[PDB]
Amino acid sequence: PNYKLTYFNMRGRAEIIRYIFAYLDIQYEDHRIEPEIKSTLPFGKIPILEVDGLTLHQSLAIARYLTKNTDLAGNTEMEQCHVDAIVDTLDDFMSCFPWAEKKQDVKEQMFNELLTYNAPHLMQDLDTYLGGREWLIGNSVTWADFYWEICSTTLLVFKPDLLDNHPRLVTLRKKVQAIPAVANWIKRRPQTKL
Amino acid sequence: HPNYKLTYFNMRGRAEIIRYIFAYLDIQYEDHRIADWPEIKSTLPFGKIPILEVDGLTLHQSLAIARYLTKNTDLAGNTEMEQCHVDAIVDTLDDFMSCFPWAEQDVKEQMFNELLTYNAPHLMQDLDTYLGGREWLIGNSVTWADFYWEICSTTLLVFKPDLLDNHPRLVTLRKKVQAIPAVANWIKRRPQTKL
Ligand SMILES: O=C(NCCN1CCOCC1)c1ccc(-c2nccc3ccccc23)cc1
Ligand SMILES: O=C(NCCN1CCOCC1)c1ccc(-c2nccc3ccccc23)cc1
Ligand SMILES: N[C@@H](CCC(=O)N[C@@H](CS(=O)O)C(=O)NCC(=O)O)C(=O)O
Ligand SMILES: N[C@@H](CCC(=O)N[C@@H](CS(=O)O)C(=O)NCC(=O)O)C(=O)O
Ligand SMILES: [Mg+2]
Repeated sequence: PNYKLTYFNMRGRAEIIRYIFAYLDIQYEDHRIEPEIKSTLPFGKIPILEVDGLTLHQSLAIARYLTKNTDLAGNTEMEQCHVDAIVDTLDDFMSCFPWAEKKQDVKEQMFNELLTYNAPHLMQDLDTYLGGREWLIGNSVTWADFYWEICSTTLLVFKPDLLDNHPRLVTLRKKVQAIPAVANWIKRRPQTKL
Repeated sequence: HPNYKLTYFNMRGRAEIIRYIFAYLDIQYEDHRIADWPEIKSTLPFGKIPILEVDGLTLHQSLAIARYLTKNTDLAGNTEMEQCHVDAIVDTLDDFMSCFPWAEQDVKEQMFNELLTYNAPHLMQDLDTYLGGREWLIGNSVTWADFYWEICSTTLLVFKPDLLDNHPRLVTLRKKVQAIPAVANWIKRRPQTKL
């Protein structure tokens, strides 16, 4: 099928979809914008993915759709549940940040609270969850591992010492970044802050 | 057929979608409604509820759990594409409901008022538009997105009674969900809580 991804010029919520296309070697149009386009969207939000003239929305709904019946999905139905659960736990936390807050003091207080109080607890929980295992779910890479690497990359921009106590979580990031298709995308993609 | 123990507070909240699914599929489960929380919280991999214990193995994330329980059932969506549509509608609803500062007074009251007055009507319009005159939100039969629509809108109605005054078709969909026999049976029997 013809795939057209529409999002801002940034990694953000589209990047999980971009990793998935890269890994599965699926050609797509990576359409990066830039008030007018917002009025055309089903729920006024991006990313959207057009699939042969059908408009899909919700980054994780799309990500899950693209990984159905592929090696990035969980190998069992319970593994798929763990994959979904880890992704929503990550998405929940990232969604707490006031990305679009215009008041700079309010934004700084909230980012700081989340990074200094909430984030370390989540890192601890993820590290204990991973234990000594190779990937987050099962015996091979899933799109949960991709999403960990994507979210932690952005968190590290704001809190460089985030993973100083979690070398196993750093090792996982590096393993995702070492996957040939992912490594190639990381080196060729537009360099944006977020 | 596994042993299911659902752990949550004594309320509909985020556990209710799971309770609807168990009801519709006629699955026996322990509805564990919890002073007890500090101890229980300390045993959970991610410290949040709901969790679902499946033969003693702890699953978390209400929608991950709901999706798991609906796999290979008539609630999932009839194709891979419909399954995407179902997931997208559920996340759009969850996104909005998760904006509310449930655990935050004054600032809490202000944010509720803003969300309900300024944002909710926009979302209702978009949902009505998406429904597009059809009987159900995705495809030709009920999915767990319809269940979630009914659950989320029930709670929004507690705070904003006029939520659907401009959307008769959304009221009709709620009533259709509420009339599904297993759902109707659960609605009449469940503990009565505000939220
Ligand atoms: O900066 C973000 N959004 C504002 C977009 N803008 C475009 C340019 O002009 C106006 C501002 C933003 C959004 C999303 C995320 C993000 N990244 C990775 C993962 C995420 C997961 C959930 C929620 C947000 C996530 C990070 C930053
Ligand atoms: O009030 C809520 N949660 C705090 C419950 N408490 C624990 C300690 O005892 C008293 C207070 C709450 C949480 C969740 C929802 C909720 N309902 C339906 C759907 C929802 C979807 C997303 C997020 C929240 C949702 C509504 C209310
Ligand atoms: N859970 C959904 C949220 C999308 C979203 O809110 N996107 C932002 C843009 S950016 O913060 O990713 C959005 O659409 N904001 C409103 C706007 O910019 O008009 C998803 O993952 O697709
Ligand atoms: N996206 C997740 C959110 C779970 C959550 O934050 N749960 C709250 C309770 S609330 O639903 O009444 C929670 O467990 N908070 C931590 C606490 O209360 O200590 C889900 O849907 O399962
Ligand atoms: Mg979510």
